[PDB]
Amino acid sequence: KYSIGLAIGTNSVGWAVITDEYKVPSKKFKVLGNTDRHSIKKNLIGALLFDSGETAEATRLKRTARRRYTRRKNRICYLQEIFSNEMAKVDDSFFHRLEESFLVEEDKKHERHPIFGNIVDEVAYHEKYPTIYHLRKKLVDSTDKADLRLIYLALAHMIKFRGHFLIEGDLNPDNSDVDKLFIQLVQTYNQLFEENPINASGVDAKAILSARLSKSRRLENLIAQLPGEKKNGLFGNLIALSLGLTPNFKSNFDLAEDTKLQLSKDTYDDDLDNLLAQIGDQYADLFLAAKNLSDAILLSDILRVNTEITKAPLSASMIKLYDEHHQDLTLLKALVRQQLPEKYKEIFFDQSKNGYAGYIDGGASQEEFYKFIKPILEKMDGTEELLVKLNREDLLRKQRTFDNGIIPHQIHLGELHAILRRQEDFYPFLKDNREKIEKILTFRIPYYVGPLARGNSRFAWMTRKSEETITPWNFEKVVDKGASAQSFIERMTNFDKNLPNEKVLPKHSLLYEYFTVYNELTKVKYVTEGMRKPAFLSGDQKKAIVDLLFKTNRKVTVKQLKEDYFKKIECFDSVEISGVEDRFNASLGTYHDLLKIIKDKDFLDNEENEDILEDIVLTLTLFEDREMIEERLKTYAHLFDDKVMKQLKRRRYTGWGRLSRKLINGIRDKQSGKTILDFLKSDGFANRNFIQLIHDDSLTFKEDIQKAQSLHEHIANLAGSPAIKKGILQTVKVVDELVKVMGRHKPENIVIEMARSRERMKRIEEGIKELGSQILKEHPVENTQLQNEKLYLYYLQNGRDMYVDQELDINRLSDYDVDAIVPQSFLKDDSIDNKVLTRSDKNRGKSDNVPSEEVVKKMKNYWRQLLNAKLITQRKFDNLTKAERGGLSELDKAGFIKRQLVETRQITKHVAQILDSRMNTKYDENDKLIREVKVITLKSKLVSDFRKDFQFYKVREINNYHHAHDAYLNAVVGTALIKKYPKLESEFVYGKATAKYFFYSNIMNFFKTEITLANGEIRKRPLIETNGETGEIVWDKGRDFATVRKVLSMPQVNIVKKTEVQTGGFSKESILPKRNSDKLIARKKDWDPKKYGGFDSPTVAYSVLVVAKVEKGKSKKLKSVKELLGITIMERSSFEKNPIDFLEAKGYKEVKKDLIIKLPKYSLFELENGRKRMLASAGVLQKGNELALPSKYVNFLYLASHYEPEDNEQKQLFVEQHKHYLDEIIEQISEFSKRVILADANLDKVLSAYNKHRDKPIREQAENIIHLFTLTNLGAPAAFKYFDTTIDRKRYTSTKEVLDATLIHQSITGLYETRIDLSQLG
RNA sequence: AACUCAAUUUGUAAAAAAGUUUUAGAGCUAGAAAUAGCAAGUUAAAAUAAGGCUAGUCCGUUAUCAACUUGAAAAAGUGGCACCGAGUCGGUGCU
DNA sequence: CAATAATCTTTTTTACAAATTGAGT
DNA sequence: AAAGATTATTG
Repeated sequence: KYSIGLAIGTNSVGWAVITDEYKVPSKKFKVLGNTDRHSIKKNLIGALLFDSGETAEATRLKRTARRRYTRRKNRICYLQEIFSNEMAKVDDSFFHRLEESFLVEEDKKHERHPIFGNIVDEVAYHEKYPTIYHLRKKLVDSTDKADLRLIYLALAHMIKFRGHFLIEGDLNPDNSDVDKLFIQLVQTYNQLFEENPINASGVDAKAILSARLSKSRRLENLIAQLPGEKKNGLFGNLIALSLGLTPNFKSNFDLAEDTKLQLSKDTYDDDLDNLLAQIGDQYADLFLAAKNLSDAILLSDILRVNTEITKAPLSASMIKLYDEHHQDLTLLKALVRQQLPEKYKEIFFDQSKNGYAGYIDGGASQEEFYKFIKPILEKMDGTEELLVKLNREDLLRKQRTFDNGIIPHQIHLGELHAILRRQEDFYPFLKDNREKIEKILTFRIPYYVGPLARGNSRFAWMTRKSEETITPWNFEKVVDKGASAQSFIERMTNFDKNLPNEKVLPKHSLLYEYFTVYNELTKVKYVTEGMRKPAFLSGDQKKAIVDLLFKTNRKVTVKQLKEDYFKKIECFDSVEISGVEDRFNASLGTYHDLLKIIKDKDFLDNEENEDILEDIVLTLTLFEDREMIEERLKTYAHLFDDKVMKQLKRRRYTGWGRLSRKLINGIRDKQSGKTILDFLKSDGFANRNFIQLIHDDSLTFKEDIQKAQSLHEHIANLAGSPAIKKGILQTVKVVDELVKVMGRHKPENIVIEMARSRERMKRIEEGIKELGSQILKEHPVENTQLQNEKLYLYYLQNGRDMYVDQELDINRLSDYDVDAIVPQSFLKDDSIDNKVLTRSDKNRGKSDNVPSEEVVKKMKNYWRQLLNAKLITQRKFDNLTKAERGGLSELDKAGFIKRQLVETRQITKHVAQILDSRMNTKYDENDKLIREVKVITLKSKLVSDFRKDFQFYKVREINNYHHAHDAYLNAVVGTALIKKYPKLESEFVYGKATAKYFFYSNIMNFFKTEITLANGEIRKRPLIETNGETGEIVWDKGRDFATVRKVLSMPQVNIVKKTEVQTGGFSKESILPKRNSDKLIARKKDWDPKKYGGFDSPTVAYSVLVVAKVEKGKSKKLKSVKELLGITIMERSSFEKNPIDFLEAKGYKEVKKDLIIKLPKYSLFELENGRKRMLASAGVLQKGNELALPSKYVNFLYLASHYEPEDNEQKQLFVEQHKHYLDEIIEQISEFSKRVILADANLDKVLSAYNKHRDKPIREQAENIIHLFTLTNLGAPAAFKYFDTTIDRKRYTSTKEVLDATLIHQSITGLYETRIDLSQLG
């Protein structure tokens, strides 16, 4: 009889077998292979280590981007096919030259100048048009005919890099003068309000509305110049619209619901129509003048510089940039010549430095260029004008930059359209394809249709209603964007868990809301004078109340139910009502929504149209796109008014319920033949409801529901990080093997335990603008300094105290406290959602509770402001303010300390279910579950407190045994807990308030000998703990603390690192320039890396043992070899397909095919003196040994480093009394290193660095001695520091030695082993 | 088990802007030559996992993997127990 | 051969679905 | 976002 302990983690799984005396058994295990060893002894304890499981994210981003690349390529193909025939008459090789532009002249089949084909013309082109934008501008303004070649380039440039689709609608090319168009908004507005004009005299519109400021502040700055206007008044909200904000016009015109408008959304034109249909079209001209301002404000926000008008402002601006670059460089060159000759070569030549040379030809970012040039600019005169251009980031600008991410596609569309309109008179095929070409640029596959696949994509869902090849032009006529738009969502939505083949209804299904109202009503009871008993509402009464009350009001009150049904219908002068207090919770909200819209109660109440209304709601919840909703609702265009349809297309429902239609109003009761909703409408006098009906043995629902319905598959479908899903799956396989080790005798118990800058800035950055604090202007910042908690708080708090209405000085953060909102004595939560930065932690109030009612009544206003800006969370806000809602009650405080010991977590309970269902599988007579194995769950607090309480301290850095020790202690503490308190199986096994406080507080006291409670008392419970009901002995504090002490010291713990084939990217992604080296990899088959460059450093999927011959010398005489060869990820399938041919294509002859050994990463070899090594690749090794340090040096290292009860004399006694343990440890390390590590040069450094610091304090030495275990740790060599002496790593940069050693094939527990001696091969 | 709100984690789709790499933007004067002085520099094309077959405006980096036997695969099957002891596991006895 | 040092693809937006946890009901 | 394998250059 035995029990298994398990410690489940991201990178590890620890396990242990124990018996009823808490002892770890041992066994001798068969050993297989070709050695003489046929048996070996091992302890049934151990751990399993493995690299983290990765999420699918990076994999997805890479695939998403591949599609993007493929589609940009086709955009050009489309455009090249159009020019094809007509381009052939001008240049039968032009497109061929563009393709071949990458190849070197040695490999070019056509002339080497791509555009024209000679050199005199080509050199002349770049002089007239130094940039592609010079050509774009010219092809916009000029009226002369143009070379067909030059038309293509500009057009393809706009199509290749087409800009974003974040703004909807057209842009007007004329709307460009912000000053002019602003006066026209004012003039338009004053035409409407002649009584209260706006005087825009002397208001610099272009200055304020086109400044490089936030659009919020630009609004504020504008309004500031208009005495009279409110920021949220009509003109303010119109300027808000113009500036790209999203204002709300409800107060403006006194209207019902919020009517927000944003010019950039797909809905503005519909949402403006709905507002004009509410205030009158006398405002039509007013909202147009704002739209025209939005266009001109957008431009100024796009261009770094302003240009005298052109139909090509984007290009014209970059010409102004290149032009500005040329004159400022011409200036700076001659400027450095005449003031700093000792630098000109470092600045304009040395690509290794961050001057202008590294700026252009080197790899210097614009920021690095400015960070280098800025001091040099200050040192010289005639400069001040250029440092302005520097700090505005307009100094020597390139045109293709990171900033261009904001150019919307419309801008590129305008130029493309203009060019087409100039040259279509000369070139007829341009005229006929003007819309075709325009569609290549604007067309965008909708996110809801997805990959345009044809049945060979696990990612695609789209349906085709034709079958021809989809193009940007036939898209709407070949793709059923609508059916696929519905698939898009139905793939991901859930099914009814009661009927797992049925889709769940929308959250706003009328059937659902009916179902809810009745399920609430059927349990309402009434009595009054003359009734023996309370009474349910009969069928006739409920139906009456739903028609009478719920189908006229959205919320039905208890007042109405008494007065409008009971009094007016039932004559009941008075009545008492139970089953609903205050008001009903359910509502027919969707019914009232549609009634307020289509305005036909007969059409709503007639059950004939039930399916129509439900399809309307489905459409409104199944879709988000404007166009998609309209196309699906026009099915009801012959049924509803046009004004009705228009307001229908705007309503939107979000949400999906958990029940299906067939469930609520579909399945019957055979017997009675009525549905669940039928039952809810009338159920005799019983008046059952939903929960009682699905569980009612009297009624056939229960039978039919459980009449519905792999392992790794079952684990992949859990919710949780893929890292934990990896550990979980190995956890199960470990159990599955331990049972085989124990003779297929299932255990008694299984104890499981599961381990628990850029983002910070924008949180701050967003928060400060909602409050408009100048606080950053006052106190500048940096993204990397924000991982100092105190500093990060100072900004989240806006530099003000959380508990007193004073502010905080930034310079005295070390004196300010960081206080737990809920005290750590209840729940540990050292995160920002539970901490504040205050001048004194005493100003919260009593330390034993949440912030004082006083403090809330003083600070709630500020806290609310802090939440409005999203600088605290709602979680944080509720905790800050709980005082005014009762504070932490004495029973609440009991829940927090209970939660410290009972695993709440769902994922962990899913783990318990899988094991419990894998073990317990036999059933009994009455069809109940026979529980042979009890699965216990615990939180890490139990064992980690157990360690500290009983001198079993864990030091992680020493080795990996601690994962295995944690699993052992978990089996111990877990089975013992169920031993002493079997009544606690409810909270720990799968299947007056101060009582619960002191109980879970003194949960583990029965381990201790003498208990000291803080109320002044000694209470020594006896030497043997034993159950009250049960007679079974539980815990002999004499034997069993030594039984534990002995296990934790066993020097043999099965440490296994999971062997894994490496997958993922072929190599480092960096594209390196041409060198002469066999290590470069071609980017394309015909692209010689010696000529074109390529990739580098490929990831080895697995190494393989090659025992063959290779031609040696010029005589081609074969020389036997036993090498290890690395099979690249990219190389893998070619090798796997025909290994022998693969190996011969590398120069291997007479390959012994039978001896080819696949050696994945971390494959284990043991050599002399028990020295073990692991494969890191075909020519790198890892350390394979664990250092079995004796426990007494561990606890000493733990205590001598943790120099921070009165029982600490009993702990600090031990360090100074045992200061000799240092020199013992250093050689415990040394004796080990000289045996297995073999890092002679670095071992000296350790000895010479320990000896030098022996004078230092006992604590400084203990800590730094813990660093040294890095030299001895299993795995890959790493650097480490002693004091401040850095010791670089000794790496094992050859694999030759392992080929004559012993390969150790390891079971998941390590207990089963196959040992192969590799010197027996060859 | 319900509801509301909010955060978190996971999974999918559609987009944009960079970065890199080869080529094209005739470098000129001197000097036999290396070397020197000058002039320029901002742009473009193309590739962006090699590639694959199923040929799509699709797919190609997640999950899963000791050994041996059997399987297309998923996966199944394969290894005696007690005591004493403990530097990575030894030793002793039993069928 | 061993020591030593250098390198490592990045940023941004829209749309949706699911658990899951934590605080209010 | 480091880890740690690959690459190259130097003792």
